[PDB]
Amino acid sequence: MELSFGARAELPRIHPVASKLLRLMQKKETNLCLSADVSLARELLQLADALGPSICMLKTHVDILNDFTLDVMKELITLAKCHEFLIFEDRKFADIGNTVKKQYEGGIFKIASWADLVNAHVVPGSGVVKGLQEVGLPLHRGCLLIAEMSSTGSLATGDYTRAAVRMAEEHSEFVVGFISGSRVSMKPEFLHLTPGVQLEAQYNSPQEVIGKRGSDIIIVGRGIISAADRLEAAEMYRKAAWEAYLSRLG
Amino acid sequence: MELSFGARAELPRIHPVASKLLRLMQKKETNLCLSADVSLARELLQLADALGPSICMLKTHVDILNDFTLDVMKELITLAKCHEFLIFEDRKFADIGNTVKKQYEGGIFKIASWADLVNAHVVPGSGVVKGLQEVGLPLHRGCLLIAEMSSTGSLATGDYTRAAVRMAEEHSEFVVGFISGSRVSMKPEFLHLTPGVQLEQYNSPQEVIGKRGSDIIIVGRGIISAADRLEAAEMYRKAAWEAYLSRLG
Ligand SMILES: Nc1ccn([C@@H]2O[C@H](COP(=O)(O)O)[C@@H](O)[C@H]2O)c(=O)n1
Ligand SMILES: Nc1ccn([C@@H]2O[C@H](COP(=O)(O)O)[C@@H](O)[C@H]2O)c(=O)n1
Repeated sequence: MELSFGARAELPRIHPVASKLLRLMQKKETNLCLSADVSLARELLQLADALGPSICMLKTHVDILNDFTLDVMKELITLAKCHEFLIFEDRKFADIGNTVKKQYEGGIFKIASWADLVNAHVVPGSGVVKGLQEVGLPLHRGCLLIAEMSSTGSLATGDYTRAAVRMAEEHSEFVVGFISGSRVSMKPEFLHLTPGVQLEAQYNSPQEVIGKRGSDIIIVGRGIISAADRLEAAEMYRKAAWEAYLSRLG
Repeated sequence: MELSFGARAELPRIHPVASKLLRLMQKKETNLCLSADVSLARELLQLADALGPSICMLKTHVDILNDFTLDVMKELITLAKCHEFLIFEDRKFADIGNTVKKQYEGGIFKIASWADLVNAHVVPGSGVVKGLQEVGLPLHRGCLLIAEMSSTGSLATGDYTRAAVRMAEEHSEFVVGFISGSRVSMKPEFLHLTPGVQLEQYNSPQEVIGKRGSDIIIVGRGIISAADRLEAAEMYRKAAWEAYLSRLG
């Protein structure tokens, strides 16, 4: 029952952020999330500008930017709007209660003011999502739950993954999908994003990740960022990921 | 076979940061960590100065400080040195590889430059600690592993906790203890810090330290939301300390 990204964006219970994301994916023929693992704002903004047309999402780590300012994120928003991609702050929230709300809304970074998407760990319980949602729902933001992990020694068991899915379903007004290695929910309203993606050779190809394992979006860092021609690199990954998606439809 | 903090500070295999902490705990008669959950630097520094003598450790969330600058952390270090407490940045690191290293060492906060201790989740595997250690070892820092959650719906099963302990042992050069609700390791070189503490899921200091074997209580609102924060801090210090004395025998 595979539906296109475009049709999934029209589902009755789709979250507005997921619908926005699915629509630009279909329009631009990209299911590539760029992991912009850089330490200087100038390089972040030049990557966002040049690769913006190739990507559906730019994943940031604002807490490694040596020259972070809110004006930097203002300029990033302008690029996200112009090129049509979402901003995903890969903050991996894990606290609960009023702390996690302030970590999302306040402090120096004011993440919720500029990030369309954030992610959260589910190990402490739904308290992480609940705290974030007290901020994010008012702001029409979305959250991704880290449901699986392939790093060596990961402790996310089958039960851990099931709990993450159930948490997503109970908080579907804020949770819009998962970080995982494969499809973990059969509900088409949720997005699946997968890191550990390589064309060349523990990582897997887009065909494996998007085609066989049913994920929606590939997260790619060094395979693009460390290349000389980052644009051609992004395009290689975009074409691979998109053609894996198309072959899944039939 | 229950040892004093002072005796544990001298154990052959003790980490230098743990030894420093255990020594000042014994000296000052405190096993209280203040959770300084405040959003302005003025309140942070006024609490650190006033409660410094009563605490072994000040737990910070630098990323909720609306007026963070490095000069604020310079003032905090000055107070930590003067009153003799460690700074524990409760960052709950969870990323791996070069990203965690930059999150610990770099960015705006430069955590490793001022935090004696940080904590880390173990769910992604040992990559979190390995990455932190590449920064933290050179800087003589220490790390705490979150071995038990203590929150509703926690997913940390028995096997998860055991894995956290095994990971701490394999990384004893950098990992100095655990965040947990009770003693998770019988090795006295490791420290146990327990959150969720109130005199009245909260547990009492006498339950946490006396019966559950933990070393340090982490207390936020029980102190910070009281009118007289200094008297509240002294109440928690004496409860936790007397609980620790009662188990030595
Ligand atoms: N097995 C993996 C591999 C990469 N990643 C993440 O994917 C992003 C991109 O990593 P690369 O530079 O390896 O492509 C990083 O945030 C990295 O931590 C992951 O979470 N799990
Ligand atoms: N049951 C609890 C209670 C508090 N805590 C921790 O204690 C801090 C808040 O403490 P207070 O409830 O004392 O204000 C947070 O860092 C939180 O993570 C916990 O981990 N589990």
